Amino acid sequence: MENFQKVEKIGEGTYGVVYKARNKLTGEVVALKKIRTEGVPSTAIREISLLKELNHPNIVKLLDVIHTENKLYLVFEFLHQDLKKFMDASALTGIPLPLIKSYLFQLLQGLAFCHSHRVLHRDLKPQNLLINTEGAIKLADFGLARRTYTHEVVTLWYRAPEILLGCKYYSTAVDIWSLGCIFAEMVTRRALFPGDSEIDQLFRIFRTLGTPDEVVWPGVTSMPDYKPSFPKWARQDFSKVVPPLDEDGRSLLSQMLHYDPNKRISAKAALAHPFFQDVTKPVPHLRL
Ligand SMILES: Cc1ccccc1C(=O)c1sc(Nc2ccc(S(N)(=O)=O)cc2)nc1N
Repeated sequence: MENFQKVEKIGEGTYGVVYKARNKLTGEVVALKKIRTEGVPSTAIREISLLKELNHPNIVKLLDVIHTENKLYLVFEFLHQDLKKFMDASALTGIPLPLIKSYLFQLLQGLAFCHSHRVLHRDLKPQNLLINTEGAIKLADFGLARRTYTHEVVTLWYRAPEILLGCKYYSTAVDIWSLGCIFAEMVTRRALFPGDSEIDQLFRIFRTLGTPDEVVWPGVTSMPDYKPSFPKWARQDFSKVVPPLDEDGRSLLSQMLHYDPNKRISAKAALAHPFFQDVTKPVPHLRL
């Protein structure tokens, strides 16, 4: 961008590269996502427009969308750290439960909002959850229905089982699943389902929650990628999953990880779960 002074590369997003940049005129500091191109979509244009109007305290603000010279630029409000870095920085001591609870609660408010506006994120993971010094956490890098590019590896750790099983239409339930996996990770300081391939991801989920069947997930054996040959693992005692999370937290997590997308708790209902009876908004200790 001629109007932007790149300060540094933040990373390789999911479609292109992300830079911390300064509006050479206004002096505003922003995150700039640069994408690709041989025609560009139109169905996406509508998706981008809605995302731009989708303003909420727990959703990173999309400031501008600039399509020029076969490149697409998305300008977002800048936040100083992502949750992946914060979790790594807190791995020795662990993120205090009140902060874990505050973050989960804020992310559920963000999801309740996008979901009520029929917007799905589709790819929640620690790297796309951004935090600030004021204790806020926000959803970033929403994925469209429509890895950066070459030499990359997509993280499958937070993928819902119905996606892995070939479901063609995602429901808002896929975001609840990803967030449940993130909640578990903040608590235990270890990824819940660290698969290195789609089948390894699926089988790690099965080994922990039990291989799904028609009793717990009606219709699962008729799904596109389901095979009768899948191994049959018994569900593991849940208390072994996220120690030492309290029963309120474990109850909420179990509801966020129900196999059946229709049984999985909604963001709205999760906000009313007993786990949040004592929620507060603590200040995180951020080293920037
Ligand atoms: C466009 C995009 C793609 C993927 C993920 C997020 C975004 C995004 O909107 C970002 S990224 C960021 N800053 C930041 C600062 C520091 C760190 S870090 N590793 O923790 O040093 C990470 C992110 N701010 C915004 N708005």
